[PDB]
Amino acid sequence: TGKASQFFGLM
Repeated sequence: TGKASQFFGLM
């Protein structure tokens, strides 16, 4: 789930 790290920055 490393690729889903940038998603956290969107929030």
